[PDB]
Amino acid sequence: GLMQFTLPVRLCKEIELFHFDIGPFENMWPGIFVYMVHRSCGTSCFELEKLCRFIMSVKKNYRRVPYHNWKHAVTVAHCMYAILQNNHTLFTDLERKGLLIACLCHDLDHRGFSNSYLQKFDHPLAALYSTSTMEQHHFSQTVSILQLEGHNIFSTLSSSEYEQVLEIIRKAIIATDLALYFGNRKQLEEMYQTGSLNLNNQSHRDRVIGLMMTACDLCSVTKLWPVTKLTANDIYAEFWAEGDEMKKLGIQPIPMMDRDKKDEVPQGQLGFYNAVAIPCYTTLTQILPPTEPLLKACRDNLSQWEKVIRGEE
Ligand SMILES: O=C1NCCc2c1[nH]c1c(Cl)ccc(Cl)c21
Ligand SMILES: [Mg+2]
Ligand SMILES: [Zn+2]
Repeated sequence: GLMQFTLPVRLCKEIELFHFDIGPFENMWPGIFVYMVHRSCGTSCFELEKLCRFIMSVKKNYRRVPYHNWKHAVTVAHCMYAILQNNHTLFTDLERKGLLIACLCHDLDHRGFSNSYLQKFDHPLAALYSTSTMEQHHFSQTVSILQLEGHNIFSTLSSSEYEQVLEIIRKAIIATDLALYFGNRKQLEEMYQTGSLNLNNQSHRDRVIGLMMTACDLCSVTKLWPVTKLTANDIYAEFWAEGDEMKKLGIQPIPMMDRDKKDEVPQGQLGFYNAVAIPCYTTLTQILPPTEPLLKACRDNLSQWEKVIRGEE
């Protein structure tokens, strides 16, 4: 009850900032996560014994892949924490509870491969879930871990609050399917500009929480350049492995994913920043003005990728 988590002074200050890096000490990540829940939600939101049992089961079900790993899970949860803290009054108790947990669980049991590689491989998961293949699996894994004895962190909620929170988590996890992001952002763009966007409209909330999930999921492009550059390495290690496996299926991969065409990465990064990241953080800042530091940092990093192409580094 009276057991606060505290952080060292540097972490205590820096964790409030969008561009915080959770650092290389794995064993500190669970406490960083609990710290964020206790300040986003309250020291009352979860039975600490259950939360901790939940966190360690979630951690175990992330695999040892270069990018889609436990560190990504906590990095994306930290970004959602920063958005929630900078937008205190815009979200319900249930939404704050649900979204931090959604972020932690959003890539559960990721194998390092796209929905697209699953479909071409003819993976069992692609027969069970025709679209948002991995994202329907990640939600499935979340529910499975919630149903382990001692793991139902939501136990104290009413029957209908419970159904509300699991529906907040399903929509939020599904929304991390980047194929759904494009339409979701275009719809949010029109709604903001025609002035129809209404946060009391549940279907409008859903859209806005989806964009937040995309913004947190991509938050690697909003870090200080040295963090962004080294995380890009990790994402490309997965992309190249997947490119290799495409070749093994007798399919030339897009040059982005082909490890023989590493020279083309920077232009690929430019495209991704221009087509995905900048529009994502632009639309998010229009709707949630205090999220502007994410846009600014993303623009700084776009500028850094332009220097990479030019050969200035
Ligand atoms: O720079 C990146 N950081 C993490 C996220 C990310 C980055 N580059 C990407 C490309 Cl080219 C495609 C799809 C994603 Cl999710 C990408
Ligand atoms: Mg994912
Ligand atoms: Zn992710």
